Amino acid sequence: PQITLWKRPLVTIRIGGQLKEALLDTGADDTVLEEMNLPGKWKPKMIGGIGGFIKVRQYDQIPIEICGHKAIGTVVVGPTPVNIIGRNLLTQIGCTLNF
Amino acid sequence: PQITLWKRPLVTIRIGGQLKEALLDTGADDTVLEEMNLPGKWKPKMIGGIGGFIKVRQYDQIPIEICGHKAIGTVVVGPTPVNIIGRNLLTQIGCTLNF
Ligand SMILES: CC(C)CN(C[C@@H](O)[C@H](Cc1ccccc1)NC(=O)O[C@H]1CO[C@H]2OCC[C@H]21)S(=O)(=O)c1ccc(N)cc1
Repeated sequence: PQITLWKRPLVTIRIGGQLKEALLDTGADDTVLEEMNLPGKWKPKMIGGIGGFIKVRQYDQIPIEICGHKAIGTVVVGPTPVNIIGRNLLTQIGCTLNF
Repeated sequence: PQITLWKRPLVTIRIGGQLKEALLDTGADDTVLEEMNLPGKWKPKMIGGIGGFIKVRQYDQIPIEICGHKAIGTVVVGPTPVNIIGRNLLTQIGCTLNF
Protein backbone atom coordinates (compact mmCIF):
# COMPACT_ATOMS: atom_id res chain seq x y z
CA PRO A 1 0.00 0.00 0.00
CA GLN A 2 0.78 3.71 -0.04
CA ILE A 3 0.15 5.80 3.07
CA THR A 4 0.07 9.58 2.63
CA LEU A 5 1.16 11.84 5.46
CA TRP A 6 -1.79 14.25 5.43
CA LYS A 7 -2.65 12.55 8.71
CA ARG A 8 -0.79 10.46 11.25
CA PRO A 9 0.22 7.14 9.60
CA LEU A 10 -1.72 5.03 12.11
CA VAL A 11 -2.28 1.38 11.28
CA THR A 12 -3.67 -1.68 12.99
CA ILE A 13 -1.14 -4.01 14.58
CA ARG A 14 -1.60 -7.31 16.41
CA ILE A 15 0.46 -8.23 19.47
CA GLY A 16 -1.25 -11.32 20.96
CA GLY A 17 -4.88 -10.81 21.90
CA GLN A 18 -4.42 -7.11 21.46
CA LEU A 19 -5.15 -5.25 18.29
CA LYS A 20 -3.86 -1.71 18.73
CA GLU A 21 -3.37 1.33 16.52
CA ALA A 22 0.27 2.28 15.94
CA LEU A 23 2.29 4.92 14.13
CA LEU A 24 4.49 3.79 11.22
CA ASP A 25 7.44 5.89 12.41
CA THR A 26 10.59 6.41 10.32
CA GLY A 27 11.94 8.68 13.08
CA ALA A 28 12.00 5.80 15.59
CA ASP A 29 14.98 3.42 15.66
CA ASP A 30 13.00 0.86 17.62
CA THR A 31 9.43 -0.16 18.34
CA VAL A 32 7.80 1.33 21.46
CA LEU A 33 4.46 0.09 22.74
CA GLU A 34 2.09 1.46 25.35
CA GLU A 35 2.10 -0.29 28.72
CA MET A 36 0.96 -3.92 28.42
CA ASN A 37 1.77 -6.96 30.55
CA LEU A 38 3.58 -9.15 28.02
CA PRO A 39 4.80 -12.61 29.03
CA GLY A 40 8.48 -13.53 29.13
CA LYS A 41 11.91 -12.20 30.01
CA TRP A 42 12.74 -8.53 29.60
CA LYS A 43 15.61 -6.07 30.15
CA PRO A 44 15.32 -2.52 31.54
CA LYS A 45 16.10 0.36 29.20
CA MET A 46 15.64 4.12 28.90
CA ILE A 47 14.66 5.75 25.61
CA GLY A 48 14.79 9.45 24.90
CA GLY A 49 13.25 12.00 22.61
CA ILE A 50 11.57 15.37 22.80
CA GLY A 51 10.93 16.10 26.49
CA GLY A 52 13.54 13.64 27.81
CA PHE A 53 13.68 9.95 28.65
CA ILE A 54 11.19 7.31 29.76
CA LYS A 55 11.76 3.92 31.37
CA VAL A 56 10.79 0.89 29.26
CA ARG A 57 10.94 -2.90 29.34
CA GLN A 58 12.65 -4.54 26.38
CA TYR A 59 11.29 -7.86 25.09
CA ASP A 60 13.03 -9.82 22.30
CA GLN A 61 11.61 -11.91 19.44
CA ILE A 62 8.01 -10.77 19.84
CA PRO A 63 5.74 -11.57 16.88
CA ILE A 64 3.73 -8.57 15.71
CA GLU A 65 1.42 -8.36 12.68
CA ILE A 66 1.42 -4.91 11.02
CA CYS A 67 -1.31 -4.36 8.39
CA GLY A 68 -1.39 -8.10 7.69
CA HIS A 69 2.40 -8.26 7.28
CA LYS A 70 4.23 -10.54 9.72
CA ALA A 71 7.16 -9.23 11.74
CA ILE A 72 9.17 -10.53 14.66
CA GLY A 73 11.66 -8.59 16.74
CA THR A 74 12.48 -6.45 19.73
CA VAL A 75 9.77 -4.27 21.27
CA VAL A 76 10.02 -1.97 24.28
CA VAL A 77 7.06 -1.37 26.56
CA GLY A 78 6.39 1.63 28.76
CA PRO A 79 4.48 4.88 29.38
CA THR A 80 4.53 6.20 25.82
CA PRO A 81 1.48 8.25 24.70
CA VAL A 82 1.34 6.37 21.38
CA ASN A 83 2.27 2.97 19.97
CA ILE A 84 5.32 3.40 17.70
CA ILE A 85 6.42 0.96 14.98
CA GLY A 86 10.11 1.79 14.53
CA ARG A 87 12.62 0.99 11.80
CA ASN A 88 13.52 -2.41 13.30
CA LEU A 89 10.10 -3.73 12.15
CA LEU A 90 9.39 -1.31 9.26
CA THR A 91 12.27 -2.91 7.33
CA GLN A 92 10.77 -6.36 7.95
CA ILE A 93 7.48 -5.39 6.28
CA GLY A 94 9.31 -3.77 3.34
CA CYS A 95 8.45 -0.16 4.18
CA THR A 96 10.19 2.71 2.35
CA LEU A 97 9.88 6.50 2.16
CA ASN A 98 9.28 7.81 -1.37
CA PHE A 99 9.19 11.30 -2.91
CA PRO B 1 14.13 9.04 -4.28
CA GLN B 2 13.19 5.78 -2.57
CA ILE B 3 14.66 5.53 0.95
CA THR B 4 14.94 2.23 2.80
CA LEU B 5 14.97 2.12 6.61
CA TRP B 6 17.88 -0.14 7.59
CA LYS B 7 19.65 3.15 8.48
CA ARG B 8 18.20 6.42 9.85
CA PRO B 9 16.60 8.46 7.01
CA LEU B 10 18.91 11.46 7.48
CA VAL B 11 19.05 13.96 4.61
CA THR B 12 20.72 17.30 3.99
CA ILE B 13 18.46 20.32 4.23
CA ARG B 14 19.14 23.93 3.18
CA ILE B 15 17.71 26.58 5.48
CA GLY B 16 19.09 30.13 5.12
CA GLY B 17 22.13 29.14 3.10
CA GLN B 18 23.04 26.75 5.90
CA LEU B 19 23.26 23.03 5.26
CA LYS B 20 22.07 20.83 8.12
CA GLU B 21 21.34 17.12 8.49
CA ALA B 22 17.76 16.29 9.46
CA LEU B 23 15.74 13.17 10.14
CA LEU B 24 12.70 12.40 7.97
CA ASP B 25 10.21 11.58 10.71
CA THR B 26 6.75 10.30 9.82
CA GLY B 27 5.87 10.07 13.55
CA ALA B 28 6.31 13.84 13.93
CA ASP B 29 3.37 16.18 13.21
CA ASP B 30 5.74 19.14 13.30
CA THR B 31 9.20 20.05 12.06
CA VAL B 32 11.53 20.63 15.03
CA LEU B 33 15.07 21.99 14.67
CA GLU B 34 17.91 22.32 17.16
CA GLU B 35 18.79 25.75 18.52
CA MET B 36 19.58 28.08 15.64
CA ASN B 37 18.94 31.64 14.54
CA LEU B 38 16.20 32.38 12.02
CA PRO B 39 15.01 35.80 10.83
CA GLY B 40 11.60 37.38 11.49
CA LYS B 41 8.85 37.17 14.09
CA TRP B 42 8.38 34.05 16.19
CA LYS B 43 5.80 32.90 18.74
CA PRO B 44 6.52 31.01 21.96
CA LYS B 45 4.86 27.59 21.90
CA MET B 46 5.02 24.21 23.62
CA ILE B 47 5.16 20.75 22.08
CA GLY B 48 5.04 17.28 23.56
CA GLY B 49 7.18 14.28 22.67
CA ILE B 50 7.84 10.85 24.12
CA GLY B 51 9.52 12.28 27.25
CA GLY B 52 7.25 15.23 28.04
CA PHE B 53 6.85 18.83 26.93
CA ILE B 54 9.39 21.41 25.81
CA LYS B 55 9.29 25.10 24.97
CA VAL B 56 9.93 26.10 21.36
CA ARG B 57 10.05 29.20 19.18
CA GLN B 58 7.59 28.93 16.30
CA TYR B 59 8.51 30.45 12.94
CA ASP B 60 5.92 30.48 10.13
CA GLN B 61 6.43 30.42 6.35
CA ILE B 62 10.09 29.38 6.43
CA PRO B 63 11.54 27.99 3.20
CA ILE B 64 13.56 24.78 3.51
CA GLU B 65 14.94 22.66 0.67
CA ILE B 66 14.80 19.06 1.85
CA CYS B 67 16.92 16.64 -0.17
CA GLY B 68 16.45 18.86 -3.25
CA HIS B 69 12.68 19.42 -2.79
CA LYS B 70 11.26 22.80 -1.81
CA ALA B 71 8.97 23.39 1.16
CA ILE B 72 7.72 26.57 2.85
CA GLY B 73 6.13 26.06 6.23
CA THR B 74 6.17 26.20 10.00
CA VAL B 75 9.41 25.31 11.80
CA VAL B 76 9.83 25.23 15.58
CA VAL B 77 13.21 25.62 17.25
CA GLY B 78 14.00 24.01 20.60
CA PRO B 79 15.71 21.21 22.54
CA THR B 80 15.19 18.22 20.28
CA PRO B 81 17.63 15.27 20.20
CA VAL B 82 18.03 15.78 16.44
CA ASN B 83 16.62 17.99 13.67
CA ILE B 84 13.34 16.39 12.55
CA ILE B 85 11.34 16.98 9.40
CA GLY B 86 7.71 16.26 10.32
CA ARG B 87 4.57 15.67 8.29
CA ASN B 88 3.81 19.37 7.78
CA LEU B 89 6.81 19.51 5.40
CA LEU B 90 6.95 15.85 4.30
CA THR B 91 3.51 16.36 2.71
CA GLN B 92 4.80 19.42 0.83
CA ILE B 93 7.62 17.43 -0.78
CA GLY B 94 5.29 14.58 -1.81
CA CYS B 95 6.63 12.04 0.68
CA THR B 96 4.68 8.81 1.26
CA LEU B 97 5.23 5.51 3.05
CA ASN B 98 5.11 2.45 0.83
CA PHE B 99 5.20 -1.28 1.50
C1 LIG C 1 12.17 12.55 18.17
C2 LIG C 1 12.63 11.35 17.36
C3 LIG C 1 14.11 11.48 17.00
C4 LIG C 1 12.37 10.02 18.07
N1 LIG C 1 10.93 9.90 18.42
C5 LIG C 1 10.08 9.41 17.33
C6 LIG C 1 9.20 10.56 16.86
O1 LIG C 1 8.59 10.27 15.60
C7 LIG C 1 8.13 10.95 17.89
C8 LIG C 1 6.98 9.95 18.00
C9 LIG C 1 5.94 10.46 18.98
C10 LIG C 1 4.68 10.82 18.51
C11 LIG C 1 3.71 11.30 19.38
C12 LIG C 1 4.00 11.44 20.73
C13 LIG C 1 5.26 11.08 21.21
C14 LIG C 1 6.23 10.60 20.33
N2 LIG C 1 7.57 12.19 17.38
C15 LIG C 1 7.69 13.37 17.98
O2 LIG C 1 8.30 13.62 19.01
O3 LIG C 1 7.08 14.46 17.27
C16 LIG C 1 6.93 15.69 17.96
C17 LIG C 1 7.11 16.70 16.84
O4 LIG C 1 5.82 16.70 16.22
C18 LIG C 1 4.81 16.44 17.19
O5 LIG C 1 3.85 15.48 16.72
C19 LIG C 1 3.95 14.27 17.49
C20 LIG C 1 4.68 14.64 18.77
C21 LIG C 1 5.50 15.87 18.41
S1 LIG C 1 10.68 9.15 19.84
O6 LIG C 1 9.23 8.88 19.96
O7 LIG C 1 11.12 10.10 20.88
C22 LIG C 1 11.47 7.75 19.95
C23 LIG C 1 12.74 7.71 20.51
C24 LIG C 1 13.42 6.50 20.59
C25 LIG C 1 12.83 5.33 20.12
N3 LIG C 1 13.50 4.15 20.20
C26 LIG C 1 11.56 5.36 19.56
C27 LIG C 1 10.88 6.58 19.47
